[PDB]
Amino acid sequence: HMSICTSEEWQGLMQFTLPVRLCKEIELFHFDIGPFENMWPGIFVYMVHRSCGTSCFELEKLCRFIMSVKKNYRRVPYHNWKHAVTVAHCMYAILQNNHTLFTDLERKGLLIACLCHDLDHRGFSNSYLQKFDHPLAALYSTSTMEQHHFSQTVSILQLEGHNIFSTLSSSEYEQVLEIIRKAIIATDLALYFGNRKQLEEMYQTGSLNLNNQSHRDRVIGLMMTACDLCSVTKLWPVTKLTANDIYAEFWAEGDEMKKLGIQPIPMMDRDKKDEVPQGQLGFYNAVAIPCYTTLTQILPPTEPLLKACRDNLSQWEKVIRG
Ligand SMILES: O=C1c2cccc3cccc(c23)C(=O)N1CCc1n[nH]c(=S)n1-c1ccccc1
Ligand SMILES: [Mg+2]
Ligand SMILES: [Zn+2]
Repeated sequence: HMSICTSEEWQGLMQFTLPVRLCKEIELFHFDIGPFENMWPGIFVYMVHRSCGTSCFELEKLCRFIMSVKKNYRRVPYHNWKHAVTVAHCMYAILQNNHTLFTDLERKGLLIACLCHDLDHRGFSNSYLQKFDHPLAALYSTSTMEQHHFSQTVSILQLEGHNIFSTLSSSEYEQVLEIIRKAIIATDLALYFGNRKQLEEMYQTGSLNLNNQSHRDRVIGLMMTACDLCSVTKLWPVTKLTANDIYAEFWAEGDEMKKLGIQPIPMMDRDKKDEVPQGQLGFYNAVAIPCYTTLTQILPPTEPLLKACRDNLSQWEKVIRG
């Protein structure tokens, strides 16, 4: 039950070359992929080749994976193909600015994870699936969709000529799958709040340590959160357009709850558009600012994400003042 990409799709990606005026600007954290839709698969190829190397994966296998991943994202307002690449980009930028801090296997795994991290998203949250006993909620009682997103990733790997990790040893093959499983489960915001508070307490008391494996998972978790909300780190007008995509997805989920007769949460209620500014202002103070605050403390090169998130909070404060 997986959509296989066509032969022309992946062939055309192999022959794609990134224009030189973009080479410079893909390295910048604030980079917006939005205006280059046709170039997204090739932008993921480029980022892989720059981070891990031109001989990292077999180009033929890699272009099948990417284009099959694209075909298994749905046409929903926010959690879609665009989002996957935007998240992969933010990781690339982070990884590029802290390169030798991570392994080849970790660099390999996290970009692959970011591209697959919302595979086959239906536009619905964990709470919606659990409340109306959806089959996927019966299968995965906690972090529902995220487990499915890992399970979808593993299925693409298992397709014919798609397994980019084939050439790793069976030991490294199961290492990088645990990196991918862990990184994709971390994208559930329900986990972020636990993760961040720990890292701050670890940081402030001086006990945070990167050769400590338990801590690598927590730092990778925060990076995966940092990337998943990177729409709040782009230039003001871009961040405002991505916000509309998000609410459109929340409001469709609202409509489904109103059909069954249940008042949704304000964030998912299209009649409470007035409060949205107070909703963003809250999200930045309670989630986003604290996220990049702790990320920049661990990885000082990731500061531009904190700066852009603050600059957008200012804009959200000006919105409320009229
Ligand atoms: O839920 C998300 C959200 C989830 C996942 C990725 C996101 C990326 C960017 C912005 C948002 C999100 C975002 O803005 N909101 C919440 C915004 C919001 N609108 N109304 C209320 S209330 N809130 C809110 C949610 C959490 C904390 C504070 C406010
Ligand atoms: Mg998700
Ligand atoms: Zn996501």
